[PDB]
Amino acid sequence: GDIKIKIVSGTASSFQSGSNIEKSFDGDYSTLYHSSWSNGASNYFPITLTYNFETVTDVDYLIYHPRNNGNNGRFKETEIQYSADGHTFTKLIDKDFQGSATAGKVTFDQTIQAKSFRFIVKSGSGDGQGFASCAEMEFFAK
Ligand SMILES: OC[C@H]1O[C@@H](O)[C@H](O)[C@@H](O)[C@H]1O
Ligand SMILES: [Ca+2]
Repeated sequence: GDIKIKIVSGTASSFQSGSNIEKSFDGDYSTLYHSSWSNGASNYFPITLTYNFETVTDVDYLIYHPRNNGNNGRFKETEIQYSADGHTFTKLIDKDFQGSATAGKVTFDQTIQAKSFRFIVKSGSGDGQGFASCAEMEFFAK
């Protein structure tokens, strides 16, 4: 009986053309958001991803779906934040997705009323210093 919240827009501080953030909320687990392939800068990380709902919405957990094919951009250390208004963000948790190739769920112990969620990706798997990529990001209310 859980409701999947509709993501209507988003932003990414780094993306490769054709793999911008909306590719992580198109309902397709094969299509990826992916950070820029030019990953040589010293200040390439962190990479900040923001997901926006239409209105402030109750949220009880989220699921990050990494790419299942290829090792570029599976999230490692992240800071997860939320915003009640879409502008001001509050830290929720530091979550290590561990470069896992499988979905990672984060469950809150209090419902969050959020207009937006934000991921500050401090590290991610892959070639060189790594990347950030996401097949789908999903938010749910019980
Ligand atoms: O250079 C980065 C790119 O590397 C490719 O091998 C891969 O197919 C892309 O998804 C992207 O990760
Ligand atoms: Ca997708």
